[PDB]
Formats: sequence, C-alpha cells, structure tokens
Amino acid sequence: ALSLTADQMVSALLDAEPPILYSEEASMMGLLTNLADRELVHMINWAKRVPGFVDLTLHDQVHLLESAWLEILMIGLVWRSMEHPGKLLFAPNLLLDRNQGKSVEGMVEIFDMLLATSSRFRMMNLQGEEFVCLKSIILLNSGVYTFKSLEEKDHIHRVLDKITDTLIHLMAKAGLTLQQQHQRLAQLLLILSHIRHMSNKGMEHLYSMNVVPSYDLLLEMLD
Amino acid sequence: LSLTADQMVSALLDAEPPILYSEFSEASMMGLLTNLADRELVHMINWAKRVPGFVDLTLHDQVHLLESAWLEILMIGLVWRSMEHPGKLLFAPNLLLDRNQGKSVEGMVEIFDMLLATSSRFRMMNLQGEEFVCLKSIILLNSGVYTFTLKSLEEKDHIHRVLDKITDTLIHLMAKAGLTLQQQHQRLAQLLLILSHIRHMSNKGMEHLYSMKNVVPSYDLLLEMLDAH
Ligand SMILES: CCN1CC(Oc2ccc([C@@H]3c4ccc(O)cc4CC4(CC4)N3C(=O)c3ccccc3)cc2)C1
Ligand SMILES: CCN1CC(Oc2ccc([C@@H]3c4ccc(O)cc4CC4(CC4)N3C(=O)c3ccccc3)cc2)C1
Repeated sequence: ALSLTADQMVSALLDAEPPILYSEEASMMGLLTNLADRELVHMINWAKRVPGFVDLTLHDQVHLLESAWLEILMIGLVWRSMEHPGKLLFAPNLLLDRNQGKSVEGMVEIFDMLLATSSRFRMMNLQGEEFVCLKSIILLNSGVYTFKSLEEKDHIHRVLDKITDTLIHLMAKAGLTLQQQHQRLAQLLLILSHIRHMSNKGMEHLYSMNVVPSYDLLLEMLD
Repeated sequence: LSLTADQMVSALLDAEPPILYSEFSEASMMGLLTNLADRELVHMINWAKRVPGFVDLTLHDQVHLLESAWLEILMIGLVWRSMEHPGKLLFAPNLLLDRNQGKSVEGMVEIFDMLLATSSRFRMMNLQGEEFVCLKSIILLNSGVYTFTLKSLEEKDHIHRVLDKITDTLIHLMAKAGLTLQQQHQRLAQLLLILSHIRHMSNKGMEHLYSMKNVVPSYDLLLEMLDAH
C-alpha cells in the first residue's frame, strides 16, 4: 500500500469509485433512507479498495466506517450536485431543490449547507482526482482520534500522508505554483471541517426522527 | 493582507489572550467552568478583533463568525493548556481535572476523552506555539464562512485571502524549521485535519451544554462586546 506512486494512488482511487444508484413528500424520507442503505453496501466495497484500508484490523475498519459513513454519503451527494446549482442530486431520478426540503422540520438547514458546499466545490473547480482523494481522507481520518492500536494509528497516518503527497502531485502537474499548491491543499481540507459539521447536524436530524448501521452489519458487509 | 509571514506570526502571538484562573467539589464544578468560560469569552472578543483581517468585516459577520467558532476556540485553548499534562485537562492553573472527575455529569467523560486525545495528538506532533495561534485564527475565519448579497461575496473573498495568508504563514514556519517541502505539505495536512476533530468535539460539546442548560452567548451580547464605542 505505501509503495504506490502518486499516479498509482489516483488510478486506484478512480477505479474504486462506487456506482451512482437510483431511487426506488411524506414518502420522501422513505426513498432517501432506502437509497442511503443501498449506497452503504457499495461504500463498503469502495473502502476495501482504498489503498492501506484492508491492512487494518477488521475491528478498526468497522470503526472507521462507523465514524465516516455519513460524511462520505454527503461529500458524494455534494459532488453529484456540483453542476446543478440550487439543487441536490440524490439520484439521477431524484433531483430536489431547496423548496422541497422545507416539508421536514430541521431539514432545509442541512439542505442549505449541502448546497453551499456544492457551490464551494463549483467555484474551486474541484477535479475528480481531488474528490476521490478527499473522500479517502474522510474514511481514514474521521475515526482516528477515537480509537497494536499505536501501529494502526501510525499506519493510518502513513496512508493519510501519501494522499497528501498525491494531492500535491496532482496540483503540481496541473501547473499550480508551490504557493498555490499549499493554498489549495489547505482550502480543500478546511472544507472537510464543514463536512464533519454537516454530518454532525445531519446525524442530529436523523436522530430527531435504525439511524446508524450496526457494527455487525458493517462487519458482515466487509466479508 | 499586506503582512509578511513573520508579521502575521508576531501579530497573532501579541493578540494571545491571558490565561485565566478559576474563582473542591464536583457539585460546584459546572459553576466554576461556566464562570471561567464567560470570562474567557470577553478576552476572546479582544483577541478576535486583533486577528488580521477580522475587523475589516461587518460587525454582523464578525458576530456570526464568533457564534460559530467560540466553543471551538475555547476547546483548542484548553487542549493547548493541557498539552504538557498527559491525561489531564488544565481549565485553569488552579483547576486541573482528570478523567475520573469528569464522570459526575452524564455525557461529560466522552467529550473529555475527546479533549484528552487531541491533547495527546498535539504532543505527538510537538505542536509549536506559532503553529497553535495560526490554527486558532483559521478556526475563527473558517467555521462560519460556509453559513453566511454582494457584501457577503466580498466578505468571503476577503476571508479566503486572509486564510491564504495564514496557510503561507504555516508553511513559512515549517520551512524556517528545516522541514522539506514534502514534510511541509504533510504537516500542513496533519494540522488542518485536527480542525475536523475539533469541530466534531465542539459539536457534541454544544449538544452536552444544551443537555444541561444561557447555554450560548447571545447575538446581542456578542454584538455589544464587538461593537465598541
Ligand atoms: C442505517 C442508515 N440508514 C439510516 C439511513 O440514514 C439516512 C437517511 C437519509 C439520508 C439522505 C441521503 C441519502 C443518500 C445520499 O447519497 C445522501 C443523503 C444525504 C442526507 C443528509 C444525510 N439525506 C437526507 O435525506 C437529508 C436530510 C436533511 C437535509 C438534507 C438531506 C442519509 C442517511 C441510512
Ligand atoms: C453563555 C456561555 N456560557 C459559557 C457557556 O457554558 C460553558 C460551560 C463550561 C464550559 C467548559 C470549558 C470552560 C472553559 C474553557 O477554556 C474550556 C471549556 C471546555 C468545555 C467543553 C466546553 N467545558 C466543560 O465544562 C466540559 C463539558 C464536557 C466535557 C468536557 C468539558 C464552556 C462553556 C455558556
């Protein structure tokens, strides 16, 4: 895992991308819940293809997915919605705007944060290569502060360090100056703080109404 | 936005608020911590108004940024004060608590466990003071910028330019310390990913404060201290 080149890390992450799933006012939360449940399975198979992930124990793989899964669903939604300003593309047959999110209490606040994240992506001209790097960072970093355990944390940080090398490489070969490379790297990672914030408020909203996937479910999906 | 990296560091170190003291029983613990945080918030306002570029914003946006960031800023200051005291949080020099004293309140030890892990991460990275004040200023400018008109557009462009000047400042600090370009990028990323956990901590932290209940500084109170005459 730690021997891959920057170009090979990108190629591995791109090839590992999950498919875009389809949907099957009151029934809206039923559709969105069922869509997320089916996405999670493909998320598990994506995670196993993130270089270095399967080197961790099963127990540590599950905990990483427990802490990261909602963030990953969200950043994928934000990416899907990037070229659809003012709307969220949950699925190709489920394109919702801000108005349809007002039906549920506490819903449009998260809707607006997702819309603003997608606009932020738009005006940074986020590239697919960068997006898959960002998604893998969320997987490895979201649970690292909440765990042999020293070796696992060291391994996680080594892989996080190579993704950083990979993001700098993509920026460098795009023509960015060294100053622009540091600045863009920081800009992308500060967005990860807003995604974590979005995921926290999203979880609170979910709990205000089977909220999280169980440890046994995640473990079984890992196979 | 005209400062050099050294002038940025120098200004941020000069803006650093003082370390305050608590004014022992677990029953009075929340009263002491609440009073301490309330007094820290006054000095936080003064500190924020000295962070370069912050006063260029409208008072309205200044209030909004502090509304979104004040808990994060209190928490990172706590973690910084606790860095050299493993397994303990130094709320004040006369108020140093361990994990067993955080068990008295439901849901306290979980957030407490999170703060201890961040303190240990600061130790593991040998976080420097110059890096710490840069992180704190990034928290101020970044946490509320994604949740704000033409004025609003000009504000976010200015905030991102100041955030860019701080990123340059972090890199210059590591470059002066002999780290390679690779090590500079990697440490930059490691420091900024901690901000995700600090936002996470402040989020459960806000949940725990509402679970107890004057939970948050009000908009009018923040505006009053910011809007000086
Ligand atoms: C055991 C796990 N199951 C229990 C289920 O929890 C769910 C239930 C529903 C969602 C959807 C969903 C679906 C697919 C997607 O790609 C993304 C999302 C995004 C989002 C934010 C989270 N969501 C919403 O409706 C929403 C709410 C308020 C404001 C805006 C959007 C995700 C997870 C999953
Ligand atoms: C109106 C504004 N008021 C101020 C608000 O109330 C309070 C009351 C108390 C705290 C302390 C406090 C004080 C000083 C510090 O530097 C840091 C902190 C940190 C922390 C997490 C936040 N806190 C706790 O006790 C705690 C809780 C659960 C787990 C661990 C620690 C902050 C704010 C309401």
